Amino acid sequence: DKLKKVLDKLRLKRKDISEAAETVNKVVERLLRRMQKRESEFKGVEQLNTGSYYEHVKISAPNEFDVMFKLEVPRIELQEYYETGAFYLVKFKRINPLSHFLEGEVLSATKMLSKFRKIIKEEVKEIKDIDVSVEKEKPGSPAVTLLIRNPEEISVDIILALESKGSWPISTKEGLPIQGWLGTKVRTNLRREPFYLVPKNAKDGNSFQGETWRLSFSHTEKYILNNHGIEKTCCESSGAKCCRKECLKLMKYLLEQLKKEFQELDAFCSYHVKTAIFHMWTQDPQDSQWDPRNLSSCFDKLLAFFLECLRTEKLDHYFIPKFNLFSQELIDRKSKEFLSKKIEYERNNGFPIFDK
Amino acid sequence: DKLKKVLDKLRLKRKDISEAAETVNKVVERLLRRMQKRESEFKGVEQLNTGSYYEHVKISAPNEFDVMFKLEVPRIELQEYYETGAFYLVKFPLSHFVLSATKMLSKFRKIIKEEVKEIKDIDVSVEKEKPGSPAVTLLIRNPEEISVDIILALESKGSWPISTKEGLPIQGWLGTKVRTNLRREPFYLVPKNAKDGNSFQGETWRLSFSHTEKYILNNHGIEKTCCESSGAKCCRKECLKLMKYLLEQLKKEFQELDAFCSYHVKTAIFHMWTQDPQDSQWDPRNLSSCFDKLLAFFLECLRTEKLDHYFIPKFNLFSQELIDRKSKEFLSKKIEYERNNGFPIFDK
DNA sequence: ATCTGTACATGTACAGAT
DNA sequence: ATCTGTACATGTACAGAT
DNA sequence: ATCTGTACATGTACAGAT
DNA sequence: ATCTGTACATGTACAGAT
Ligand SMILES: Nc1ncnc2c1ncn2[C@@H]1O[C@H](COP(=O)(O)OP(=O)(O)OP(=O)(O)O)[C@@H](O)[C@H]1O
Ligand SMILES: Nc1ncnc2c1ncn2[C@@H]1O[C@H](COP(=O)(O)OP(=O)(O)OP(=O)(O)O)[C@@H](O)[C@H]1O
Ligand SMILES: [Mn+2]
Ligand SMILES: [Mn+2]
Ligand SMILES: [Mn+2]
Ligand SMILES: [Mn+2]
Ligand SMILES: [Zn+2]
Ligand SMILES: [Zn+2]
Repeated sequence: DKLKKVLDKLRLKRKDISEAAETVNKVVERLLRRMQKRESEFKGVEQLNTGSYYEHVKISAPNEFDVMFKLEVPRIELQEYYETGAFYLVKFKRINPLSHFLEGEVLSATKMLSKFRKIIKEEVKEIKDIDVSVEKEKPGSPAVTLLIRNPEEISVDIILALESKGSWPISTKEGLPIQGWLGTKVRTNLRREPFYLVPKNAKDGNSFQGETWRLSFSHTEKYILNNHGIEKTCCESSGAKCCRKECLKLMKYLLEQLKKEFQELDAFCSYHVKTAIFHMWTQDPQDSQWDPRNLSSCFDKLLAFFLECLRTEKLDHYFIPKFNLFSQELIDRKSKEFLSKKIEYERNNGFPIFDK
Repeated sequence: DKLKKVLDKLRLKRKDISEAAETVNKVVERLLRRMQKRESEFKGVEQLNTGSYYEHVKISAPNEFDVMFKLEVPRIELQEYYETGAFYLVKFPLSHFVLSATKMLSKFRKIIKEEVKEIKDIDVSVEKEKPGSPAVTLLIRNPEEISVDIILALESKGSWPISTKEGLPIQGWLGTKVRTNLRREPFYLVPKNAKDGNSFQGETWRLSFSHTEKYILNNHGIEKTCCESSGAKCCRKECLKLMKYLLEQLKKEFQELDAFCSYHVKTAIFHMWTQDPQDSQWDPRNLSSCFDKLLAFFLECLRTEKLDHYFIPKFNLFSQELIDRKSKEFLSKKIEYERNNGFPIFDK
């Protein structure tokens, strides 16, 4: 009940969806068209809509959209970066529009993102009917973020991605453990889909900085979010409703509200909660462990699980098991203890941050 | 217990499967080769394996195989023939054939018979034509008898015909998403060439959904993991095997049952699977109850003379027009007898 | 004349609105 | 409950190119 | 336009364990 | 008797090479 009313506050309004999507699609369509001009290295690039808005778990307002501009790259050869499992160098053994980004067979990610960025910036400059500008580059982002003032503020991340149709890198062999939940045929079919590489684009001063790419499974996450049940009819017009997505929304909202107040939580991001709930859905595969009538305890058990991840410094990437998103290397112990105490506080005082 | 030991004798043998498949594959591949590489009206025909063997519900022996040679055709007007639902005339390479099914099947048939004449490493002949069958049937012996149906099919990529709009009622079982996607696949047309002497029979085709039925057979649970290595086994397929066996044994013994076929059993269990969607209603521990409710369902179909095509709901496979009342009363008696006496026919 | 990248045309699951 | 906008998968038309 | 290579589904067969 | 784990077998989707 208390959580039904939060979900009501979190629910997007069709009026807002409608106006936000009309502008967002106008801009994206025009950027996609510019990428296909004859002399553009990005000709043939294709659009893939991803992220919470297209998974139907975007909360509060429709003000942040994510879209991949993906470019098929055949004859690709990968070299894992330092056994990290998620980061790779991308080699061409064959010698191509991607000429100008090569560095002796090694494909520079920052060179290709820069040219991509400049093209977008020019196309945005020629837009005169909507108030849209290109956000200052953020280190660690693979995105070119548009800031739209459809009066209200809207963010669109244009994510540059390489598309490889070969089999997935062996670092994922043990990843995606959906056999007991969505099953082996789903897993086999999912792993026949392409995998994606986006720029790491850190400026950490480490070797190979501007040539490191990072695996992306947004496409696979979108499928899972929209086909999330062990029963084929879960949340369908002739099936039973589950509360899997509602739990994701509540958890997203807890992290959003806290991050809004506390800059101690800057290392945390919504993908951490998304990852945590993929493990909980794997742990509790049956749709009856996500009955809408048990939203309270379903939310509670996800918090307990997240808390255990924080305290034990262990949140395995769902697709790359050997990659710990909560290792010391990425997030301070003190950053994790701070969030634990804040989560424990909300959990045991009626979630006062939901009332803000 | 009794039903387990029957399923054990119905189970195909891994060696028998290997020897028959490599010979069937030899013949089918050579036939397929001739239809395009040699420039004929069917250049571009593609192979689709169908039916009980490829659905893994073949019983007793790997002695019968069904293959579609499907051919893509665009802008084919589907005029439904006098509300039958399943039968259509086809209008607008294939210049030499209204697209007459009889004229196109006969050339198809002629090509296969020439190729079979040129096969010298396998004992294989072409069965004499059966009016009413869309198949070119091959008889192989190595030395075991194997029969292969080569089914000519037209492939259309448009919306399914309107007579199917209420068909395939899987929404509460496999769901709306599975259904929407299945109906995005092509649909197929195969020859009807009866000798009933009725009106437009020569130029008619019949809808085929063997591709959809294969998917269902192999994606038959309400849970995505049913019958997978990390899910629970159900007994849906074993019930189909048991009802197929009961009919096959009854048909061998009674000529009165010549108008029944295994596709009747297949259709009835599709309705049962829809009536009883939950995998737990097909637990292996309830094999007996499950088989019995299928029997009772099949008997109610006979009693009401009503067995709708799973994809074409206005097409009654049990209409008087197709099976006499007495044939259905006869079958009701034989099934009721086997049922009420522990199935003596299963022990022979 | 035919070919074909682009974009319209069709259908419906999802979920907000009433 | 029904009505209804967006997203998206796949079929098809055709201005402009060959 | 054709065909092999790959991965893992669907099966059968059976020893050891329960 | 069933369950489990390994071996053995064929069928099928599709990437990539020719
Ligand atoms: N650190 C990351 N590692 C891997 N994939 C990520 C990461 N951050 C984001 N992604 C991918 O990019 C998508 C979009 O990122 P974003 O941060 O917008 O979150 P979201 O899932 O869309 O949710 P929200 O924007 O509502 O907070 C994610 O859904 C995920 O697929
Ligand atoms: N009357 C029919 N109407 C529609 N489709 C049919 C009909 N008869 C057969 N088929 C299709 O053709 C396939 C081959 O039919 P066939 O008679 O060989 O039986 P089967 O299902 O393969 O089983 P079995 O041969 O083991 O008895 C069927 O599985 C079905 O898809
Ligand atoms: Mn987002
Ligand atoms: Mn984003
Ligand atoms: Mn058959
Ligand atoms: Mn047959
Ligand atoms: Zn659900
Ligand atoms: Zn099953």
